[PDB]
Amino acid sequence: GKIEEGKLVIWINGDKGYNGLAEVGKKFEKDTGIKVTVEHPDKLEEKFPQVAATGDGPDIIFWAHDRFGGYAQSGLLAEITPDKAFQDKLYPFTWDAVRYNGKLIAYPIAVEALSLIYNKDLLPNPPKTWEEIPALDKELKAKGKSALMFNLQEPYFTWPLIAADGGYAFKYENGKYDIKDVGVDNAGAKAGLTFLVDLIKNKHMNADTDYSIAEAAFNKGETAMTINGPWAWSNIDTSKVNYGVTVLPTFKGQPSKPFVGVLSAGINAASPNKELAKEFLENYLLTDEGLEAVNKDKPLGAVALKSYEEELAKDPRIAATMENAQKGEIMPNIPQMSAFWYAVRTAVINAASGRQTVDEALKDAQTGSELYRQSLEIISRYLREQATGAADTAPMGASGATSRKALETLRRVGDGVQRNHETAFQGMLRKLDIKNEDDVKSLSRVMIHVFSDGVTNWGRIVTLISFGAFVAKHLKTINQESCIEPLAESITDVLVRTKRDWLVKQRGWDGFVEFFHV
Ligand SMILES: CO[C@@]1(CN2CCN3CCOC[C@@H]3C2)/C(F)=C/C[C@H](C)[C@@H](C)S(=O)(=O)NC(=O)c2ccc3c(c2)N(C[C@@H]2CCO[C@H]21)C[C@@]1(CCCc2cc(Cl)ccc21)CO3
Ligand SMILES: OC[C@H]1O[C@H](O[C@H]2[C@H](O)[C@@H](O)[C@@H](O)O[C@@H]2CO)[C@H](O)[C@@H](O)[C@@H]1O
Repeated sequence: GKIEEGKLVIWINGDKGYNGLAEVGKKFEKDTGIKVTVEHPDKLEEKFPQVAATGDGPDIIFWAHDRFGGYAQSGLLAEITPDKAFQDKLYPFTWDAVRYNGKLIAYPIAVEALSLIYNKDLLPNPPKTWEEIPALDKELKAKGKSALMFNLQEPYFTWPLIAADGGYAFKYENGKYDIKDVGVDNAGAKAGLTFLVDLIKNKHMNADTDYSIAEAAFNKGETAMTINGPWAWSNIDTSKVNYGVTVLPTFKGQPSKPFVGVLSAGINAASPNKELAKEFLENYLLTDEGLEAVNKDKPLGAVALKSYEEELAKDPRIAATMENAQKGEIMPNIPQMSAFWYAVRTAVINAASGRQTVDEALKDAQTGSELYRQSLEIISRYLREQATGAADTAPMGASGATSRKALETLRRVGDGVQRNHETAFQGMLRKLDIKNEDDVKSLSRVMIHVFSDGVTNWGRIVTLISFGAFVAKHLKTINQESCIEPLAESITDVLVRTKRDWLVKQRGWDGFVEFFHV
Protein backbone atom coordinates (compact mmCIF):
# COMPACT_ATOMS: atom_id res chain seq x y z
CA GLY A 1 0.00 0.00 0.00
CA LYS A 2 2.95 2.45 -0.61
CA ILE A 3 4.19 3.83 -3.97
CA GLU A 4 7.87 2.73 -4.51
CA GLU A 5 10.57 5.49 -4.61
CA GLY A 6 13.11 5.85 -7.52
CA LYS A 7 10.75 4.89 -10.42
CA LEU A 8 7.66 6.27 -12.22
CA VAL A 9 4.46 4.23 -12.80
CA ILE A 10 2.07 5.83 -15.34
CA TRP A 11 -1.59 4.95 -16.13
CA ILE A 12 -3.10 6.03 -19.50
CA ASN A 13 -6.26 4.76 -21.30
CA GLY A 14 -5.89 1.80 -23.76
CA ASP A 15 -7.11 3.97 -26.74
CA LYS A 16 -4.12 6.42 -26.41
CA GLY A 17 -0.51 6.31 -27.66
CA TYR A 18 0.88 4.27 -24.70
CA ASN A 19 3.84 2.84 -26.78
CA GLY A 20 4.67 6.43 -27.83
CA LEU A 21 4.50 7.41 -24.11
CA ALA A 22 6.80 4.46 -23.22
CA GLU A 23 9.45 5.80 -25.72
CA VAL A 24 9.36 9.18 -23.83
CA GLY A 25 9.85 6.96 -20.73
CA LYS A 26 13.04 5.43 -22.27
CA LYS A 27 14.49 8.90 -23.09
CA PHE A 28 13.87 9.86 -19.38
CA GLU A 29 15.62 6.60 -18.23
CA LYS A 30 18.66 7.33 -20.53
CA ASP A 31 19.20 10.77 -18.83
CA THR A 32 18.34 9.80 -15.20
CA GLY A 33 18.72 5.98 -14.70
CA ILE A 34 14.99 6.04 -13.57
CA LYS A 35 12.70 3.31 -15.08
CA VAL A 36 9.25 4.47 -16.40
CA THR A 37 6.48 1.78 -16.48
CA VAL A 38 3.42 2.74 -18.66
CA GLU A 39 0.23 0.70 -17.93
CA HIS A 40 -3.27 0.88 -19.56
CA PRO A 41 -5.49 -1.05 -17.04
CA ASP A 42 -9.27 -1.45 -17.80
CA LYS A 43 -11.56 1.13 -16.07
CA LEU A 44 -8.46 3.04 -14.81
CA GLU A 45 -10.69 6.16 -14.12
CA GLU A 46 -12.69 4.01 -11.58
CA LYS A 47 -9.57 2.18 -10.19
CA PHE A 48 -7.52 5.37 -9.60
CA PRO A 49 -9.76 6.90 -6.81
CA GLN A 50 -10.01 3.48 -5.05
CA VAL A 51 -6.19 2.72 -4.98
CA ALA A 52 -5.03 6.39 -4.51
CA ALA A 53 -7.36 6.71 -1.40
CA THR A 54 -5.17 4.02 0.36
CA GLY A 55 -1.89 5.74 -0.67
CA ASP A 56 -1.42 3.29 -3.62
CA GLY A 57 -1.66 3.45 -7.48
CA PRO A 58 0.43 5.14 -10.21
CA ASP A 59 2.75 8.19 -9.78
CA ILE A 60 1.01 9.81 -12.83
CA ILE A 61 -2.62 9.32 -14.08
CA PHE A 62 -3.73 10.43 -17.60
CA TRP A 63 -7.44 11.07 -18.25
CA ALA A 64 -9.61 13.83 -19.72
CA HIS A 65 -9.85 16.77 -17.27
CA ASP A 66 -13.53 16.11 -16.32
CA ARG A 67 -12.58 13.38 -13.72
CA PHE A 68 -9.74 15.46 -12.04
CA GLY A 69 -11.89 17.76 -9.77
CA GLY A 70 -13.34 14.69 -7.91
CA TYR A 71 -9.75 13.33 -7.52
CA ALA A 72 -8.65 16.82 -6.18
CA GLN A 73 -11.68 17.20 -3.80
CA SER A 74 -10.80 13.69 -2.38
CA GLY A 75 -7.14 14.82 -1.72
CA LEU A 76 -5.67 12.37 -4.36
CA LEU A 77 -3.78 14.97 -6.51
CA ALA A 78 -0.57 16.98 -5.87
CA GLU A 79 -0.84 20.71 -6.63
CA ILE A 80 0.99 21.55 -9.92
CA THR A 81 3.35 24.66 -9.58
CA PRO A 82 4.88 25.33 -13.06
CA ASP A 83 6.97 28.57 -13.34
CA LYS A 84 5.67 31.30 -15.69
CA ALA A 85 8.13 30.31 -18.53
CA PHE A 86 6.60 26.83 -18.63
CA GLN A 87 2.92 28.01 -18.16
CA ASP A 88 3.40 30.53 -21.06
CA LYS A 89 4.32 27.56 -23.39
CA LEU A 90 0.72 26.08 -23.21
CA TYR A 91 -2.61 27.69 -24.24
CA PRO A 92 -4.30 29.51 -21.28
CA PHE A 93 -7.72 27.76 -21.91
CA THR A 94 -5.95 24.31 -21.47
CA TRP A 95 -4.65 25.47 -17.99
CA ASP A 96 -8.26 26.61 -17.22
CA ALA A 97 -9.44 22.96 -17.80
CA VAL A 98 -7.09 21.69 -14.98
CA ARG A 99 -7.88 24.55 -12.47
CA TYR A 100 -9.95 23.39 -9.44
CA ASN A 101 -10.75 25.81 -6.52
CA GLY A 102 -8.05 28.24 -7.80
CA LYS A 103 -5.27 25.54 -7.89
CA LEU A 104 -3.72 23.71 -10.88
CA ILE A 105 -4.23 19.92 -10.29
CA ALA A 106 -2.81 18.52 -13.61
CA TYR A 107 -0.72 19.25 -16.72
CA PRO A 108 -2.87 19.70 -19.86
CA ILE A 109 -1.64 17.60 -22.86
CA ALA A 110 -4.22 17.90 -25.69
CA VAL A 111 -7.77 19.00 -26.70
CA GLU A 112 -10.09 16.17 -27.87
CA ALA A 113 -13.46 16.54 -29.66
CA LEU A 114 -15.45 13.91 -31.60
CA SER A 115 -15.88 14.41 -35.38
CA LEU A 116 -17.85 12.62 -38.13
CA ILE A 117 -15.42 10.23 -39.92
CA TYR A 118 -16.74 9.14 -43.35
CA ASN A 119 -15.53 6.80 -46.15
CA LYS A 120 -15.18 8.99 -49.34
CA ASP A 121 -15.40 5.83 -51.55
CA LEU A 122 -18.95 5.12 -50.16
CA LEU A 123 -20.07 8.70 -49.36
CA PRO A 124 -18.26 11.35 -51.49
CA ASN A 125 -20.26 14.08 -49.62
CA PRO A 126 -21.17 13.29 -45.98
CA PRO A 127 -24.67 14.23 -44.66
CA LYS A 128 -25.10 17.73 -43.07
CA THR A 129 -28.13 16.55 -40.95
CA TRP A 130 -28.93 13.56 -38.68
CA GLU A 131 -32.48 13.59 -40.29
CA GLU A 132 -31.10 12.44 -43.73
CA ILE A 133 -29.25 9.36 -42.24
CA PRO A 134 -32.32 6.95 -42.37
CA ALA A 135 -32.75 7.61 -46.18
CA LEU A 136 -28.94 7.30 -46.67
CA ASP A 137 -28.90 3.97 -44.71
CA LYS A 138 -31.73 2.66 -47.02
CA GLU A 139 -29.62 3.54 -50.16
CA LEU A 140 -26.46 1.93 -48.64
CA LYS A 141 -28.30 -1.26 -47.36
CA ALA A 142 -29.44 -1.80 -51.02
CA LYS A 143 -25.65 -2.04 -51.89
CA GLY A 144 -24.74 -4.22 -48.79
CA LYS A 145 -23.53 -1.29 -46.62
CA SER A 146 -24.79 0.70 -43.60
CA ALA A 147 -24.73 4.54 -43.07
CA LEU A 148 -23.40 4.87 -39.47
CA MET A 149 -21.87 2.82 -36.61
CA PHE A 150 -20.44 4.26 -33.38
CA ASN A 151 -20.08 3.24 -29.70
CA LEU A 152 -23.57 3.24 -28.02
CA GLN A 153 -22.10 1.85 -24.71
CA GLU A 154 -20.42 5.18 -23.71
CA PRO A 155 -22.58 8.33 -23.42
CA TYR A 156 -19.59 10.45 -24.64
CA PHE A 157 -20.49 9.44 -28.26
CA THR A 158 -24.32 10.00 -27.95
CA TRP A 159 -24.05 13.30 -25.92
CA PRO A 160 -23.49 15.51 -29.06
CA LEU A 161 -27.01 14.50 -30.37
CA ILE A 162 -28.63 14.72 -26.85
CA ALA A 163 -27.09 18.24 -26.39
CA ALA A 164 -27.99 19.56 -29.92
CA ASP A 165 -31.66 20.63 -29.36
CA GLY A 166 -31.00 21.80 -25.73
CA GLY A 167 -29.95 18.88 -23.46
CA TYR A 168 -27.23 20.07 -20.96
CA ALA A 169 -25.41 18.68 -17.86
CA PHE A 170 -24.94 21.72 -15.50
CA LYS A 171 -26.35 25.11 -16.80
CA TYR A 172 -23.52 27.65 -17.56
CA GLU A 173 -24.53 31.42 -17.53
CA ASN A 174 -22.78 34.73 -16.50
CA GLY A 175 -19.40 32.85 -16.36
CA LYS A 176 -20.86 30.43 -13.67
CA TYR A 177 -22.19 26.81 -13.55
CA ASP A 178 -25.55 26.41 -11.71
CA ILE A 179 -24.93 22.84 -10.27
CA LYS A 180 -28.66 22.98 -9.16
CA ASP A 181 -29.77 23.34 -12.85
CA VAL A 182 -29.55 19.93 -14.68
CA GLY A 183 -30.81 19.62 -18.34
CA VAL A 184 -30.82 15.76 -18.77
CA ASP A 185 -34.70 15.29 -18.87
CA ASN A 186 -35.77 18.44 -20.87
CA ALA A 187 -37.60 18.46 -24.29
CA GLY A 188 -34.22 18.91 -26.14
CA ALA A 189 -32.55 15.87 -24.44
CA LYS A 190 -35.79 13.86 -25.14
CA ALA A 191 -35.84 14.78 -28.90
CA GLY A 192 -32.11 13.84 -29.32
CA LEU A 193 -32.34 10.48 -27.50
CA THR A 194 -35.75 9.64 -29.22
CA PHE A 195 -34.04 10.24 -32.61
CA LEU A 196 -31.29 7.73 -31.53
CA VAL A 197 -33.85 5.10 -30.28
CA ASP A 198 -35.82 5.60 -33.58
CA LEU A 199 -32.63 4.78 -35.59
CA ILE A 200 -32.33 1.49 -33.57
CA LYS A 201 -36.12 0.66 -33.88
CA ASN A 202 -35.82 1.22 -37.70
CA LYS A 203 -32.64 -1.07 -37.82
CA HIS A 204 -30.36 1.85 -38.93
CA MET A 205 -28.19 1.00 -35.82
CA ASN A 206 -27.86 -1.87 -33.25
CA ALA A 207 -28.18 -1.22 -29.43
CA ASP A 208 -25.21 -3.66 -28.88
CA THR A 209 -22.70 -1.77 -31.11
CA ASP A 210 -19.62 -0.86 -28.97
CA TYR A 211 -16.18 0.73 -29.69
CA SER A 212 -14.60 -2.50 -31.18
CA ILE A 213 -17.62 -3.39 -33.43
CA ALA A 214 -17.96 0.21 -34.84
CA GLU A 215 -14.13 0.50 -35.36
CA ALA A 216 -13.90 -2.91 -37.16
CA ALA A 217 -17.01 -2.20 -39.37
CA PHE A 218 -15.67 1.27 -40.48
CA ASN A 219 -12.03 0.08 -40.95
CA LYS A 220 -13.27 -2.91 -43.06
CA GLY A 221 -15.48 -0.58 -45.25
CA GLU A 222 -18.83 -2.17 -44.09
CA THR A 223 -20.20 1.19 -42.77
CA ALA A 224 -19.89 4.61 -44.51
CA MET A 225 -19.56 6.67 -41.25
CA THR A 226 -18.39 6.55 -37.61
CA ILE A 227 -18.11 9.07 -34.71
CA ASN A 228 -14.71 9.12 -32.96
CA GLY A 229 -11.77 11.20 -31.71
CA PRO A 230 -8.21 11.80 -32.98
CA TRP A 231 -6.79 8.60 -31.29
CA ALA A 232 -8.88 6.55 -33.81
CA TRP A 233 -7.10 7.94 -36.95
CA SER A 234 -3.99 5.60 -36.72
CA ASN A 235 -6.02 2.37 -37.19
CA ILE A 236 -7.99 4.00 -40.11
CA ASP A 237 -4.61 4.98 -41.74
CA THR A 238 -3.55 1.26 -41.35
CA SER A 239 -6.91 0.06 -42.93
CA LYS A 240 -6.15 2.26 -46.07
CA VAL A 241 -9.86 3.43 -46.12
CA ASN A 242 -10.16 6.75 -48.05
CA TYR A 243 -11.54 8.71 -45.01
CA GLY A 244 -12.48 12.35 -44.30
CA VAL A 245 -12.90 14.01 -40.84
CA THR A 246 -15.66 16.66 -40.80
CA VAL A 247 -18.32 18.57 -38.78
CA LEU A 248 -20.94 16.35 -37.01
CA PRO A 249 -24.45 16.37 -38.57
CA THR A 250 -26.95 19.01 -37.36
CA PHE A 251 -30.14 18.01 -35.46
CA LYS A 252 -33.32 20.15 -35.88
CA GLY A 253 -31.02 22.66 -37.71
CA GLN A 254 -28.72 23.02 -34.62
CA PRO A 255 -25.05 21.88 -34.25
CA SER A 256 -24.23 18.55 -32.53
CA LYS A 257 -22.42 19.76 -29.35
CA PRO A 258 -19.61 17.34 -28.32
CA PHE A 259 -18.39 17.46 -24.69
CA VAL A 260 -14.74 18.65 -25.16
CA GLY A 261 -11.97 16.91 -23.13
CA VAL A 262 -8.39 18.03 -22.33
CA LEU A 263 -6.24 14.90 -21.93
CA SER A 264 -4.41 15.76 -18.66
CA ALA A 265 -1.62 14.27 -16.50
CA GLY A 266 -2.11 14.37 -12.68
CA ILE A 267 0.47 13.52 -9.96
CA ASN A 268 -0.68 11.11 -7.16
CA ALA A 269 -0.72 12.91 -3.72
CA ALA A 270 0.86 9.70 -2.21
CA SER A 271 3.77 9.61 -4.78
CA PRO A 272 7.26 9.93 -3.20
CA ASN A 273 8.44 10.70 -6.84
CA LYS A 274 6.74 14.13 -7.35
CA GLU A 275 9.99 15.92 -8.49
CA LEU A 276 10.74 13.08 -10.99
CA ALA A 277 7.08 13.22 -12.27
CA LYS A 278 7.29 17.09 -12.70
CA GLU A 279 10.71 16.71 -14.49
CA PHE A 280 9.23 13.97 -16.78
CA LEU A 281 6.01 15.83 -17.66
CA GLU A 282 7.52 19.37 -18.14
CA ASN A 283 10.97 18.57 -19.72
CA TYR A 284 10.31 15.24 -21.58
CA LEU A 285 6.57 14.79 -22.53
CA LEU A 286 5.50 18.48 -23.00
CA THR A 287 8.13 19.17 -25.69
CA ASP A 288 7.82 19.06 -29.54
CA GLU A 289 9.77 15.70 -29.45
CA GLY A 290 7.76 14.12 -26.56
CA LEU A 291 4.31 15.01 -27.94
CA GLU A 292 5.44 13.86 -31.46
CA ALA A 293 6.47 10.40 -30.02
CA VAL A 294 2.88 10.03 -28.52
CA ASN A 295 1.07 11.66 -31.52
CA LYS A 296 2.81 9.30 -34.06
CA ASP A 297 1.49 6.28 -32.04
CA LYS A 298 -2.16 7.58 -31.66
CA PRO A 299 -2.95 11.24 -32.56
CA LEU A 300 -3.55 13.50 -29.51
CA GLY A 301 -5.76 16.12 -31.27
CA ALA A 302 -4.94 19.85 -30.78
CA VAL A 303 -1.94 19.80 -28.39
CA ALA A 304 -1.73 22.23 -25.41
CA LEU A 305 1.92 23.07 -26.35
CA LYS A 306 1.77 26.17 -28.65
CA SER A 307 5.06 25.40 -30.56
CA TYR A 308 3.88 21.86 -31.58
CA GLU A 309 0.18 22.83 -32.13
CA GLU A 310 1.39 25.38 -34.74
CA GLU A 311 3.08 22.52 -36.76
CA LEU A 312 -0.05 20.22 -36.50
CA ALA A 313 -2.64 23.06 -37.06
CA LYS A 314 -2.30 22.71 -40.93
CA ASP A 315 -3.81 19.16 -40.70
CA PRO A 316 -7.47 19.31 -42.00
CA ARG A 317 -8.41 16.54 -39.51
CA ILE A 318 -7.25 18.88 -36.64
CA ALA A 319 -9.13 21.92 -38.15
CA ALA A 320 -12.28 19.65 -38.21
CA THR A 321 -11.58 18.56 -34.53
CA MET A 322 -11.48 22.25 -33.44
CA GLU A 323 -14.63 23.12 -35.54
CA ASN A 324 -16.57 20.40 -33.59
CA ALA A 325 -14.88 21.54 -30.27
CA GLN A 326 -16.03 25.25 -30.83
CA LYS A 327 -19.65 24.02 -31.52
CA GLY A 328 -19.35 21.87 -28.34
CA GLU A 329 -18.62 22.80 -24.69
CA ILE A 330 -15.54 22.23 -22.46
CA MET A 331 -16.57 19.59 -19.87
CA PRO A 332 -16.95 20.73 -16.25
CA ASN A 333 -14.43 19.21 -13.72
CA ILE A 334 -16.88 19.46 -10.69
CA PRO A 335 -16.85 16.32 -8.46
CA GLN A 336 -20.45 15.42 -9.63
CA MET A 337 -19.29 14.73 -13.32
CA SER A 338 -18.63 11.04 -12.35
CA ALA A 339 -22.34 10.73 -11.21
CA PHE A 340 -23.62 12.63 -14.31
CA TRP A 341 -21.75 10.22 -16.63
CA TYR A 342 -22.96 7.07 -14.75
CA ALA A 343 -26.60 8.37 -14.89
CA VAL A 344 -26.53 9.24 -18.65
CA ARG A 345 -24.60 5.99 -19.56
CA THR A 346 -27.42 3.89 -17.92
CA ALA A 347 -30.21 6.02 -19.57
CA VAL A 348 -28.73 5.64 -23.12
CA ILE A 349 -28.11 1.84 -22.75
CA ASN A 350 -31.63 1.30 -21.21
CA ALA A 351 -33.48 3.47 -23.85
CA ALA A 352 -31.51 1.81 -26.73
CA SER A 353 -32.28 -1.76 -25.41
CA GLY A 354 -36.04 -1.04 -24.75
CA ARG A 355 -35.48 -1.77 -20.96
CA GLN A 356 -36.90 1.79 -20.30
CA THR A 357 -38.75 4.39 -22.41
CA VAL A 358 -36.84 7.64 -23.25
CA ASP A 359 -39.05 9.44 -20.60
CA GLU A 360 -38.38 6.71 -17.92
CA ALA A 361 -34.62 6.65 -18.83
CA LEU A 362 -33.94 10.46 -18.69
CA LYS A 363 -36.23 10.84 -15.58
CA ASP A 364 -33.84 8.44 -13.67
CA ALA A 365 -30.73 10.15 -15.16
CA GLN A 366 -32.06 13.59 -13.97
CA THR A 367 -32.67 12.18 -10.42
CA GLY A 368 -29.13 10.61 -10.42
CA SER A 369 -27.42 13.84 -11.68
CA GLU A 370 -29.34 16.03 -9.06
CA LEU A 371 -28.91 13.52 -6.15
CA TYR A 372 -25.66 14.88 -4.50
CA ARG A 373 -26.73 18.61 -4.57
CA GLN A 374 -30.35 17.91 -3.40
CA SER A 375 -29.12 15.54 -0.61
CA LEU A 376 -26.52 18.17 0.58
CA GLU A 377 -29.25 20.93 0.55
CA ILE A 378 -31.52 18.81 2.85
CA ILE A 379 -28.74 17.45 5.13
CA SER A 380 -26.82 20.79 5.46
CA ARG A 381 -30.07 22.68 6.31
CA TYR A 382 -31.12 20.05 8.94
CA LEU A 383 -27.65 19.97 10.71
CA ARG A 384 -27.39 23.84 10.77
CA GLU A 385 -30.99 24.56 12.05
CA GLN A 386 -30.69 21.82 14.78
CA ALA A 387 -27.28 23.35 15.84
CA THR A 388 -28.41 27.06 15.91
CA GLY A 389 -32.21 26.81 16.67
CA ALA A 390 -33.06 28.93 13.56
CA ALA A 391 -33.85 27.75 9.97
CA ASP A 392 -32.19 28.90 6.70
CA THR A 393 -34.18 31.73 5.00
CA ALA A 394 -32.50 31.09 1.55
CA PRO A 395 -34.80 29.74 -1.24
CA MET A 396 -34.45 25.94 -1.85
CA GLY A 397 -34.12 26.59 -5.65
CA ALA A 398 -34.49 23.76 -8.27
CA SER A 399 -36.80 20.85 -7.16
CA GLY A 400 -37.56 23.12 -4.15
CA ALA A 401 -40.94 21.53 -3.24
CA THR A 402 -39.11 18.13 -2.81
CA SER A 403 -36.22 19.65 -0.73
CA ARG A 404 -38.83 21.54 1.44
CA LYS A 405 -41.04 18.41 1.99
CA ALA A 406 -37.95 16.18 2.63
CA LEU A 407 -36.63 18.71 5.26
CA GLU A 408 -40.17 18.81 6.83
CA THR A 409 -40.36 14.95 6.93
CA LEU A 410 -36.76 14.75 8.33
CA ARG A 411 -37.65 17.28 11.14
CA ARG A 412 -40.63 15.02 12.13
CA VAL A 413 -38.98 11.52 11.90
CA GLY A 414 -35.37 12.69 12.74
CA ASP A 415 -36.42 14.54 15.95
CA GLY A 416 -38.44 11.38 16.96
CA VAL A 417 -35.27 9.24 16.51
CA GLN A 418 -32.96 11.73 18.41
CA ARG A 419 -35.46 11.75 21.39
CA ASN A 420 -36.27 7.97 21.62
CA HIS A 421 -32.49 7.14 21.09
CA GLU A 422 -31.01 10.05 23.18
CA THR A 423 -29.13 7.61 25.54
CA ALA A 424 -27.76 5.53 22.60
CA PHE A 425 -26.79 8.81 20.74
CA GLN A 426 -25.03 10.23 23.86
CA GLY A 427 -23.12 6.90 24.34
CA MET A 428 -21.82 6.88 20.73
CA LEU A 429 -20.97 10.66 20.94
CA ARG A 430 -18.70 10.29 24.07
CA LYS A 431 -17.13 7.08 22.52
CA LEU A 432 -16.15 9.05 19.31
CA ASP A 433 -14.80 12.07 21.35
CA ILE A 434 -15.19 14.71 18.53
CA LYS A 435 -13.08 17.86 19.34
CA ASN A 436 -12.11 19.58 15.99
CA GLU A 437 -12.00 19.68 12.11
CA ASP A 438 -9.43 16.74 12.18
CA ASP A 439 -11.73 14.36 14.19
CA VAL A 440 -14.69 15.22 11.80
CA LYS A 441 -12.67 14.02 8.70
CA SER A 442 -11.92 10.65 10.51
CA LEU A 443 -15.74 9.98 10.96
CA SER A 444 -16.02 9.31 7.14
CA ARG A 445 -14.39 5.80 7.48
CA VAL A 446 -16.55 4.98 10.61
CA MET A 447 -19.81 6.14 8.86
CA ILE A 448 -19.07 3.89 5.77
CA HIS A 449 -18.22 0.83 7.99
CA VAL A 450 -21.41 1.18 10.16
CA PHE A 451 -23.88 2.64 7.55
CA SER A 452 -22.80 -0.01 4.89
CA ASP A 453 -22.84 -2.91 7.50
CA GLY A 454 -26.69 -3.24 7.36
CA VAL A 455 -29.91 -3.33 5.24
CA THR A 456 -30.63 -0.33 2.91
CA ASN A 457 -33.84 1.44 4.07
CA TRP A 458 -35.03 5.00 4.88
CA GLY A 459 -34.92 4.16 8.64
CA ARG A 460 -31.07 3.66 8.60
CA ILE A 461 -30.73 6.83 6.40
CA VAL A 462 -32.68 8.84 9.05
CA THR A 463 -30.28 7.41 11.70
CA LEU A 464 -27.19 8.48 9.61
CA ILE A 465 -28.52 12.09 9.24
CA SER A 466 -30.16 12.41 12.75
CA PHE A 467 -26.88 11.32 14.44
CA GLY A 468 -25.25 13.86 12.05
CA ALA A 469 -27.53 16.58 13.58
CA PHE A 470 -26.68 15.30 17.14
CA VAL A 471 -22.93 15.78 16.39
CA ALA A 472 -23.70 19.23 14.81
CA LYS A 473 -25.35 20.38 18.12
CA HIS A 474 -22.15 19.28 19.97
CA LEU A 475 -19.86 21.15 17.45
CA LYS A 476 -21.91 24.39 18.00
CA THR A 477 -21.62 23.76 21.83
CA ILE A 478 -17.74 23.53 21.79
CA ASN A 479 -17.44 26.61 19.41
CA GLN A 480 -16.59 24.29 16.41
CA GLU A 481 -19.54 25.62 14.29
CA SER A 482 -17.23 25.92 11.17
CA CYS A 483 -17.02 22.02 11.13
CA ILE A 484 -20.85 21.53 10.60
CA GLU A 485 -20.75 22.24 6.78
CA PRO A 486 -17.75 19.84 6.21
CA LEU A 487 -19.67 17.24 8.32
CA ALA A 488 -22.81 17.76 6.10
CA GLU A 489 -20.65 17.18 2.92
CA SER A 490 -19.08 14.00 4.44
CA ILE A 491 -22.55 12.54 5.42
CA THR A 492 -23.92 13.43 1.92
CA ASP A 493 -20.89 11.83 0.16
CA VAL A 494 -21.29 8.59 2.23
CA LEU A 495 -25.11 8.44 1.48
CA VAL A 496 -25.06 9.18 -2.30
CA ARG A 497 -21.91 7.09 -3.22
CA THR A 498 -22.91 3.93 -1.21
CA LYS A 499 -26.73 4.05 -1.91
CA ARG A 500 -26.78 5.69 -5.43
CA ASP A 501 -28.71 2.84 -7.20
CA TRP A 502 -31.23 2.28 -4.31
CA LEU A 503 -31.85 6.08 -3.99
CA VAL A 504 -32.62 6.34 -7.76
CA LYS A 505 -34.99 3.25 -7.66
CA GLN A 506 -36.91 5.13 -4.81
CA ARG A 507 -37.25 8.37 -6.97
CA GLY A 508 -34.76 9.95 -4.48
CA TRP A 509 -36.15 12.32 -1.83
CA ASP A 510 -39.76 12.01 -3.24
CA GLY A 511 -39.67 8.30 -2.15
CA PHE A 512 -38.52 9.50 1.32
CA VAL A 513 -41.47 11.99 1.59
CA GLU A 514 -43.90 9.23 0.38
CA PHE A 515 -42.48 6.48 2.71
CA PHE A 516 -43.03 8.64 5.87
CA HIS A 517 -46.32 10.30 4.68
CA VAL A 518 -48.73 10.30 7.71
C1 LIG B 1 -26.83 1.05 19.46
O1 LIG B 1 -26.16 2.20 18.91
C2 LIG B 1 -26.32 2.59 17.52
C3 LIG B 1 -25.96 1.41 16.59
N1 LIG B 1 -24.52 1.08 16.44
C4 LIG B 1 -24.34 0.13 15.32
C5 LIG B 1 -22.85 -0.11 15.02
N2 LIG B 1 -22.14 -0.54 16.24
C6 LIG B 1 -20.71 -0.76 15.92
C7 LIG B 1 -19.89 -1.05 17.19
O2 LIG B 1 -20.14 -0.03 18.17
C8 LIG B 1 -21.52 0.07 18.54
C9 LIG B 1 -22.33 0.46 17.30
C10 LIG B 1 -23.82 0.58 17.64
C11 LIG B 1 -27.81 2.99 17.45
F1 LIG B 1 -28.20 4.00 18.26
C12 LIG B 1 -28.73 2.38 16.70
C13 LIG B 1 -30.19 2.79 16.69
C14 LIG B 1 -30.72 2.86 15.24
C15 LIG B 1 -31.99 3.74 15.22
C16 LIG B 1 -30.94 1.45 14.63
C17 LIG B 1 -32.21 0.73 15.12
S1 LIG B 1 -30.95 1.53 12.81
O3 LIG B 1 -30.68 0.25 12.25
O4 LIG B 1 -32.02 2.30 12.31
N3 LIG B 1 -29.67 2.44 12.36
C18 LIG B 1 -28.37 2.10 12.64
O5 LIG B 1 -28.03 1.12 13.29
C19 LIG B 1 -27.40 3.08 12.14
C20 LIG B 1 -27.45 3.59 10.83
C21 LIG B 1 -26.52 4.54 10.47
C22 LIG B 1 -25.56 5.00 11.39
C23 LIG B 1 -25.49 4.54 12.70
C24 LIG B 1 -26.46 3.56 13.04
N4 LIG B 1 -24.59 5.00 13.67
C25 LIG B 1 -24.41 4.32 14.99
C26 LIG B 1 -25.55 4.64 15.98
C27 LIG B 1 -25.49 6.12 16.41
C28 LIG B 1 -25.97 6.09 17.86
O6 LIG B 1 -25.72 4.78 18.36
C29 LIG B 1 -25.45 3.84 17.31
C30 LIG B 1 -23.89 6.25 13.48
C31 LIG B 1 -22.84 6.39 12.39
C32 LIG B 1 -21.58 5.61 12.81
C33 LIG B 1 -20.73 6.33 13.87
C34 LIG B 1 -20.21 7.62 13.26
C35 LIG B 1 -21.33 8.43 12.65
C36 LIG B 1 -21.10 9.79 12.50
C37 LIG B 1 -22.06 10.61 11.95
CL1 LIG B 1 -21.75 12.28 11.79
C38 LIG B 1 -23.27 10.09 11.53
C39 LIG B 1 -23.51 8.73 11.67
C40 LIG B 1 -22.54 7.88 12.24
C41 LIG B 1 -23.31 5.79 11.05
O7 LIG B 1 -24.72 5.93 10.89
O1 LIG C 1 -18.69 8.06 -21.89
C1 LIG C 1 -18.50 8.84 -20.72
C2 LIG C 1 -17.02 9.19 -20.55
O2 LIG C 1 -16.72 10.22 -21.52
C3 LIG C 1 -15.40 10.74 -21.48
O3 LIG C 1 -14.41 9.73 -21.75
C4 LIG C 1 -13.91 9.65 -23.08
C5 LIG C 1 -12.55 10.34 -23.11
O4 LIG C 1 -12.69 11.73 -22.75
C6 LIG C 1 -11.84 10.17 -24.45
O5 LIG C 1 -10.46 10.52 -24.22
C7 LIG C 1 -11.95 8.72 -25.00
O6 LIG C 1 -11.00 7.90 -24.37
O7 LIG C 1 -13.24 8.11 -24.85
C8 LIG C 1 -13.83 8.20 -23.55
C9 LIG C 1 -15.25 7.65 -23.70
O8 LIG C 1 -15.29 6.22 -23.81
C10 LIG C 1 -15.14 11.34 -20.12
O9 LIG C 1 -13.83 11.86 -20.07
C11 LIG C 1 -15.27 10.24 -19.05
O10 LIG C 1 -14.96 10.80 -17.76
C12 LIG C 1 -16.69 9.66 -19.13
O11 LIG C 1 -16.85 8.60 -18.18
